Amino acid sequence: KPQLVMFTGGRDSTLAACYLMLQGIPVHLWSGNSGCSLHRGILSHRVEEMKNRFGDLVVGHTVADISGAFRSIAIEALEQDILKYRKNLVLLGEKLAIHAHLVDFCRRNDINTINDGITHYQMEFPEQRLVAKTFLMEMMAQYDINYQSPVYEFAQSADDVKYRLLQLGISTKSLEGISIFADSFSTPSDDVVLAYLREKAPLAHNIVNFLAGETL
Amino acid sequence: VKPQLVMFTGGRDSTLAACYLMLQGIPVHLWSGNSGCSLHRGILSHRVEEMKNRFGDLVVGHTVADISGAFRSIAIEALEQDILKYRKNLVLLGEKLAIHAHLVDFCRRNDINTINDGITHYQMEFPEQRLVAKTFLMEMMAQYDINYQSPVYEFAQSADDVKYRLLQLGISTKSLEGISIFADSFSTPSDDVVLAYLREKAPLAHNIVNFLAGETLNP
Amino acid sequence: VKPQLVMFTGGRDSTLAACYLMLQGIPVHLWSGNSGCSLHRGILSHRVEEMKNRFGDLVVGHTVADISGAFRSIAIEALEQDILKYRKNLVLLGEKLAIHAHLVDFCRRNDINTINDGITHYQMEFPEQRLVAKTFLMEMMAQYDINYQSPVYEFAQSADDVKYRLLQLGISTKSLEGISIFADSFSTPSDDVVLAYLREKAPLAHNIVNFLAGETLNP
Amino acid sequence: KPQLVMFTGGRDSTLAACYLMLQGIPVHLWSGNSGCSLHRGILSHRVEEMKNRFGDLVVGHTVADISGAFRSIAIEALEQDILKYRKNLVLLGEKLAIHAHLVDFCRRNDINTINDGITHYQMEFPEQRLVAKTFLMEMMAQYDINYQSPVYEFAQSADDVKYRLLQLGISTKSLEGISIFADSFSTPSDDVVLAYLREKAPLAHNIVNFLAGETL
Amino acid sequence: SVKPQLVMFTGGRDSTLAACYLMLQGIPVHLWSGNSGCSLHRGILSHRVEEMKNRFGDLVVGHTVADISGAFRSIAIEALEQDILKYRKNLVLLGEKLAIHAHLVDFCRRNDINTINDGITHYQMEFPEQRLVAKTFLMEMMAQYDINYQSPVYEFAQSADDVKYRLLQLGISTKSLEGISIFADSFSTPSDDVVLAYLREKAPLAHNIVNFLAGETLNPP
Amino acid sequence: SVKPQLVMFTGGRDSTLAACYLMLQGIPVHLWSGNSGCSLHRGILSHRVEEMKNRFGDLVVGHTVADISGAFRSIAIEALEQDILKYRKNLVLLGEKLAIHAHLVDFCRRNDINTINDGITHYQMEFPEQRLVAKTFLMEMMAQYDINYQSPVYEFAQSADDVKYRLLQLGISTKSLEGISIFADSFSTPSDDVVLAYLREKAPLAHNIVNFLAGETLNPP
Amino acid sequence: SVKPQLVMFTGGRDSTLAACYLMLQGIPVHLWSGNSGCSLHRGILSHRVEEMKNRFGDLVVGHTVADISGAFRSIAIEALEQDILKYRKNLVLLGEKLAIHAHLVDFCRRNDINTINDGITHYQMEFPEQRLVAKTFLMEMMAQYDINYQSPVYEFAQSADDVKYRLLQLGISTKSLEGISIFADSFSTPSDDVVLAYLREKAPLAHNIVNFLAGETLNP
Ligand SMILES: Nc1ncnc2c1ncn2[C@@H]1O[C@H](COP(=O)(O)OP(=O)(O)OP(=O)(O)O)[C@@H](O)[C@H]1O
Ligand SMILES: Nc1ncnc2c1ncn2[C@@H]1O[C@H](COP(=O)(O)OP(=O)(O)OP(=O)(O)O)[C@@H](O)[C@H]1O
Ligand SMILES: Nc1ncnc2c1ncn2[C@@H]1O[C@H](COP(=O)(O)OP(=O)(O)OP(=O)(O)O)[C@@H](O)[C@H]1O
Ligand SMILES: Nc1ncnc2c1ncn2[C@@H]1O[C@H](COP(=O)(O)OP(=O)(O)OP(=O)(O)O)[C@@H](O)[C@H]1O
Ligand SMILES: Nc1ncnc2c1ncn2[C@@H]1O[C@H](COP(=O)(O)OP(=O)(O)OP(=O)(O)O)[C@@H](O)[C@H]1O
Ligand SMILES: Nc1ncnc2c1ncn2[C@@H]1O[C@H](COP(=O)(O)OP(=O)(O)OP(=O)(O)O)[C@@H](O)[C@H]1O
Ligand SMILES: Nc1ncnc2c1ncn2[C@@H]1O[C@H](COP(=O)(O)OP(=O)(O)OP(=O)(O)O)[C@@H](O)[C@H]1O
Repeated sequence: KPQLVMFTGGRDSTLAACYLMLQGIPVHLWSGNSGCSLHRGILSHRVEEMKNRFGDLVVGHTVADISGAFRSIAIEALEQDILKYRKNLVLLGEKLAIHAHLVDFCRRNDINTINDGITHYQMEFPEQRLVAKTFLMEMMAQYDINYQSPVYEFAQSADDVKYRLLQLGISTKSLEGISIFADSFSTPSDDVVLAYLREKAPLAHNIVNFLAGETL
Repeated sequence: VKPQLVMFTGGRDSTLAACYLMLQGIPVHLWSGNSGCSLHRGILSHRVEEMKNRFGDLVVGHTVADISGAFRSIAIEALEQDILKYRKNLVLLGEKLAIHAHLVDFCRRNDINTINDGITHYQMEFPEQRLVAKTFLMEMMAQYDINYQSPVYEFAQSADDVKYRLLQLGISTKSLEGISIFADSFSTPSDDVVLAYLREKAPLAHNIVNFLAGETLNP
Repeated sequence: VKPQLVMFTGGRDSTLAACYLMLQGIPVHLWSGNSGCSLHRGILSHRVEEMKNRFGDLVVGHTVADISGAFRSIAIEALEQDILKYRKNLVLLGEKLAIHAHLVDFCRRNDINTINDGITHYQMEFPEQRLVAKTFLMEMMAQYDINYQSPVYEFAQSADDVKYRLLQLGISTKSLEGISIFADSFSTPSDDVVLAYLREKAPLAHNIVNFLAGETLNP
Repeated sequence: KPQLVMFTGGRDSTLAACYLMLQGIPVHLWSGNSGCSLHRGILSHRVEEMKNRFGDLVVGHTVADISGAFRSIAIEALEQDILKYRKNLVLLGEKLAIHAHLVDFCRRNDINTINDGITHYQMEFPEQRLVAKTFLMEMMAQYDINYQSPVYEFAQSADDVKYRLLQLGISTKSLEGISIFADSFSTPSDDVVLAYLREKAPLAHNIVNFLAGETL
Repeated sequence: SVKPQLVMFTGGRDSTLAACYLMLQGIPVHLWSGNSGCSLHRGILSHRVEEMKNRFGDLVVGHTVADISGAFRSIAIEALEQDILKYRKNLVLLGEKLAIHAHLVDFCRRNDINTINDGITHYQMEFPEQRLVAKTFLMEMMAQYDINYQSPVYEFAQSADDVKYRLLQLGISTKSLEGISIFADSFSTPSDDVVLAYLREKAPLAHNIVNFLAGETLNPP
Repeated sequence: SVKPQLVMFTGGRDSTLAACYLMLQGIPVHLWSGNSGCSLHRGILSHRVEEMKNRFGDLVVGHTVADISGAFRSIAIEALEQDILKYRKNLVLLGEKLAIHAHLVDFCRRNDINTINDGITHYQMEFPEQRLVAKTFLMEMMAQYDINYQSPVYEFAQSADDVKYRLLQLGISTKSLEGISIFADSFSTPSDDVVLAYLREKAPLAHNIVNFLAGETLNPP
Repeated sequence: SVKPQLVMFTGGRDSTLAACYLMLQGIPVHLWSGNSGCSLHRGILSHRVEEMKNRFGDLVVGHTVADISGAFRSIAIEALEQDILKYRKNLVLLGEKLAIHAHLVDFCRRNDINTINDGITHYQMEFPEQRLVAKTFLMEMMAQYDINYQSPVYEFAQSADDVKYRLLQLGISTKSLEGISIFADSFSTPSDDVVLAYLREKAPLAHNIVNFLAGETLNP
């Protein structure tokens, strides 16, 4: 019954968690700390709001250190990555790293649905494009994991997410940390997003294998 | 005996409705909707204590529900348009619709199928207390198999009637409620206008019911 | 160095205004007006703690003032009439007038004669942030020998400008404020209409100043 | 500097206290318990509201047992009083009793101004009429005491008092006990109000003398 | 072990002796005290209650202090002008007894009690509440709800000294340790005819209150 | 008793020895640690600090841990795409040092300190931050604000073993007990010319931040 | 579930990763640390241990710190002048490993453990104890007592950066959080032949100590 939600504290992943819980689906909130987030403290205010409105349906909050996988995939070869694609795709790497950790986490805790707060209105960002959602859906499916985005189609604008949150008696603010990498990049082409993901998939599967104790 | 809900503000009329039900041995879940624009509501919980004191276990509980979101959606978000159109400030009618939306969800999630309020004959000047609105919101709740009753409507010919019955229960005669900032911010609308507004906003309210039940995200 | 007041919501613009003053060694009394219709304001005090952490004694204090009464008097009591007349929902302009009334009384009672806000060029779409209203309320406060300054008005060409300066102070970039339920409940009024409204309500506001000073009870 | 306010917790005496404190005049709040008030507990909520908004300007709250003077003046000879005036004027008696106690209290605590919340809009009630205010002003003046009603002229309706209270961030409700004698009477003529006061003045001056240790 | 009965208990010598005499017989008592809203200096009651738990233990099954100010006002105070102009007498303290009896009907029904006892005394028949015309009226009233209203010290107490010395033999104080009504000494002696006409004029309001307290109606008499 | 100086202190062996050598001379030190927002596993720092209070007592006058994430981002991260495309090298950790120096100008001015010291070492000149072209540039920068920037172990530390064994003679651990930048091992060796062009391109932004922190302007560079 | 194995654990990156990789496979580990009496600044070990209990839970079945100063002195120090004059090389740190292995035989027998693991790495070597000739000698020694001696990260560690970054992926610190020996950096590279003659000269002492620890003899 319980499913995982990739939960940052921001409005989009909050609404995704909340909508699932409204349906009677318990959620394990999963927060990945990639090592470069500033002022993350406000997250726990958001978590309290949700335990207050949904009770037992919030089954868990995990904060996971994913700095090592993030660094391996996105930072270690930054000079090469940027010279090649002429774009700073660290935050796309970060999502790959998340997904790698979630494979291990799901296997080790008997979870086979994962959910995030990707939104149609934020397609400007690499990690939130159909080409990357499709790539990662396929990736997770290879390990029998269902990857859903329960607010993707509904969220045509930020105002859409804001007002439903408000109807749940939850705050409209994004109560998350910010990446230091925020606003450190221009928009990449779809083709480049997908070539990057495919360039880093080997590293990511490798890390999955490592975390499972299978290899290297 | 199966608990019923009382829409409870702390004022004398909803207090007496709760109390009369409990005198009959019917347990009550007191339900208070906070629409986000109430001033000085602290005194509510004094009233609740008086009632646990007088009736014990028959007060199964008190829920204070944040309905600011639905209230804003229905009554405030389009306030300019709403007022320019109907030439009357119907926010407090909207707020009742918002309450009703939340009560559908609340009743379904806590297995409650009778709701009661403190509507009174002596206060029919206000839209939420007029037959046309009461009948509308009564049909609305019937559509979800919820019975909406007004146990002190007929009896309360004046405020003094409610006051002195409360006094016979050893409870205070004062209205111990917060006040809407929107109180007395409006002139009297026609019945026809009350009903056109309710009908204009019903879609939004049913939609919110569906959202709260987790059946949709869309409008 | 003589303390000044900052009209402080918790949002990035008023935060940066406070912070810039304190960087200069000017102590600030943070002043927050609660008009009674704000949702989810708890996060304000997180922002205040960040600021005491970063600047210490230069934060002489934080006042959270209930201005629901003046707000209702000026903006809500006659909402039907106000909207039908000007064909625009100017409650949030009223709320600023209410703030200004209270600040006159507060400044006089705490020996403060400079007030500062976080008005920003990038947000002039909203009435309270337009030259015509700022100039009006600036004259208003001058009539009581109070200097009303906007220390980040010129600098803030975009939100990103304010965000990154805050970040350089080790403070969060988020707007950690409650939201008015009246936010985004209105279309854009003409300057002429903004000014006619302010002028229509000035009597009420000066009257309230006089009441708060204990000089009259009458209107 | 400090003056006394006859304070019940209701809107009228609250506003009177508050208006005086806005002027920088400290107030000693004085509450007379005449022995027949129901559900008086809510008074202390009102007192807290005022200490919160005005601080040191609230110099005192005295709750005084005036049941004995009340009984002596208003109740002891109720059968005669009612047969004579064909009106139940207990609550007028009660005010006389208050004033008697206040003479003693003022003398013993160096206070020479007293204030109440009498209002123009409530002239239907005996104790709140010019004929009784004038009678009691004269009575208090005989002991060098100034009796003022700072909200009398301003309060043309209840809405007038309500909205100024609200501008002070105080509640609009009357947070007082009710006399059991509430609504137990019809309206008396001015002539009857004044004849009653004059019939009971001897008893009241006598009680003043008793409280001062001068007599009987 | 016998079925508990209720005693209308003020703390005074008369209701104290009535309670005590019942407990001497092995009848447990639920002490019931009506606060009608106008009582001064009632704190001394609990000293008397302690004396009684000390002397009789578990036979004292309960002390209930009931706020009956609302029914009192309704019956006795609300229409005081009219009541006094009509009967030329101040019968509030008679009203107060009617109010008590109304509450006792509800209380008895809700706590499975069918005998009530008071400390009415022959020597105090000058007071309206303790006259046979009133006692008889209230016995009838309570009987209509299958309640037995007894006055176990009425016949015995020819003078105050009679009650005092029996109390003293139980190691209990002879004093009346009760609050005083503010209405004490506020009334002259009424005729029997007037006592009964008043009770009859107020019976509708009393039955009505009984019905309200039982949750049977909200409409007024 | 001598005027306290500041040491840029990470917990590693080099900045530890620089602090220690100053304190051996009777110079008190204010340890200053910049948290640039991207450091992993920094908890072990405070073990090193305790070793140093243990060994030198009151000469350790302070430890300040400063959040410099904002200036770091502004200088090094905000324009990372452009920066890397231009210099064909990842110079974030050089930016980070500029950011530190900007904050130290403000900190020195606000705490009456006019000597700053670091643990730059000859053996680590492969890193941009520890090259003479950068050291010289920053000495000039700090001198413009009457601040003396010294590197008291630069000349001595020909190898890591040199620093290790001196530490050991003070009864202090030889290990680097610092957090690691996530940017560790994320960069190849840049030319001196490129190091200096970067510092010169970012100097405007650094002086601008100094001015902001001093409360002199809010306008951007 | 799976049968616990022992890891020779110093707190350094290589033995930490060896422990961790075993636990990733679901194999519980008993961490075993030998204190030979001449280690400086070893306090930081217990920080590393806490990181691992945090990351793997019950899979960390114990940490044993054994005082092996007695056996160390017996084998490596007592006859230091003779040993050095003879082999013209300071092989104390080789002796130290022999002493470790002696204690591990006794420990394994007394706690029902039959696999021991270390953090030897292909990239490092250079050091006598990590040389094939000594590794093979000690594998033979422990085989004589039915003990399996494995090196689970020998191949898999490609460089030091490779061990660092795997540790980082587990949310563990990259640092070597171990003490240093005072005998560090105090030796001239010895020949293979000399390493093996020393081991063979000291094996009698080591087997003797095993027997003593088992309570089988007092004599030499
Ligand atoms: N650090 C993280 N840990 C867990 N899940 C994350 C993390 N970062 C992003 N996600 C998931 O991926 C989605 C992509 O969000 P992104 O980082 O683009 O910011 P966003 O769209 O503003 O999301 P949100 O409002 O939920 O923070 C999030 O909605 C969340 O479900
Ligand atoms: N915010 C609310 N929460 C819960 N119930 C409410 C609320 N507002 C109104 N109601 C219900 O609707 C009834 C009618 O309310 P209305 O404001 O029209 O009259 P009222 O005299 O103020 O009621 P009351 O005496 O109960 O305060 C109330 O008695 C109550 O049962
Ligand atoms: N309720 C209030 N209390 C105190 N000051 C206020 C309040 N509302 C507005 N102000 C002042 O007026 C300024 C302009 O407010 P406005 O709502 O127009 O913009 P804003 O972007 O929301 O401001 P902020 O970023 O400070 O929240 C604020 O920055 C603040 O200085
Ligand atoms: N028990 C009392 N103790 C002290 N002052 C009293 C008392 N009762 C009345 N007063 C004073 O006399 C005035 C007459 O008030 P009254 O009893 O007629 O009720 P009211 O007009 O509703 O007043 P309020 O709202 O202040 O209770 C009060 O405003 C107060 O100043
Ligand atoms: N408030 C009350 N609560 C309970 N019982 C009461 C109350 N008032 C009167 N009674 C009962 O009715 C009787 C009436 O007594 P009454 O008031 O005439 O004075 P009393 O005879 O002096 O009282 P007491 O019994 O205390 O000596 C009491 O003896 C008691 O049994
Ligand atoms: N975050 C920081 N806070 C304070 N000082 C710092 C910081 N980063 C570097 N420094 C200073 O600048 C020098 C640069 O050192 P670098 O980053 O090249 O690594 P390192 O030489 O291994 O560091 P360490 O001195 O810790 O051994 C440090 O020795 C220290 O004096
Ligand atoms: N005293 C000891 N106690 C326990 N195990 C030890 C001890 N000395 C060595 N080992 C084990 O045998 C290996 C021998 O390698 P050595 O300690 O000489 O260098 P290293 O590989 O750098 O050490 P580390 O694994 O601690 O980083 C260690 O890695 C560890 O697995």
